[PDB]
Amino acid sequence: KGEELFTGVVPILVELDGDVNGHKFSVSGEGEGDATYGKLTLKFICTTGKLPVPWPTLVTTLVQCFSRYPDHMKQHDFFKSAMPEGYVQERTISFKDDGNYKTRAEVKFEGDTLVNRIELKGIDFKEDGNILGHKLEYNYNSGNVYITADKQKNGIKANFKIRHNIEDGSVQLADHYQQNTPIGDGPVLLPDNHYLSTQSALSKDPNEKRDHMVLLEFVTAAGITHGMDELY
Ligand SMILES: [Mg+2]
Repeated sequence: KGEELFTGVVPILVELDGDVNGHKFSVSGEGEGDATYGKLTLKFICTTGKLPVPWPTLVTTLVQCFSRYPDHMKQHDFFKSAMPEGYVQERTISFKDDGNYKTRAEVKFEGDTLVNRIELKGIDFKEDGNILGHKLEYNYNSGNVYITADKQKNGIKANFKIRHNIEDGSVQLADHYQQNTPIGDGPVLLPDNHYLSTQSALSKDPNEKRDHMVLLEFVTAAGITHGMDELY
């Protein structure tokens, strides 16, 4: 099954093409994931020049198959179950009092590398709002991603809120609506309601002159009832 592909360190490639309000840009990322520890280490580079939106607003778009699912809830890991053929991941990201991103990605193996290929379209952003005015801090909050089954499309949906810190002490909300559907025809795991608990750390490469983001993340699945407390 697909979970077998994730028992070790897996190389990752991420490629994004974006248009936000007519600002065209591309990001390329490289690194690896080790789902055993729910761990991602990636460096992203804007290959077209300066990124026209803040790096933190792209973190959710830029591989949920690297979540650590505890053994007792392994039967709820849709993401690995769709591999290697992969899945389509679509989102609408609604920035409160501002514009929205619509994203379409395909996440799949290309040989033994896990690839996330994404098209991002941003519209109706305010020229000097928090996004296009670059008023968001270079940091990121921990949070939960709530997953539910979508049996009609043999997939999942997710609903969650990202809170981006604004440089003035306030918060820019980014409401996320997500739908994933397998690319292949084999059976997948359709989960009970549960969530992914995330933590993310953003940094810079001291030797890198291009516009870039270094990202370290841990993601753990939770929210499924077990009775293992009785064992002890
Ligand atoms: Mg603050």
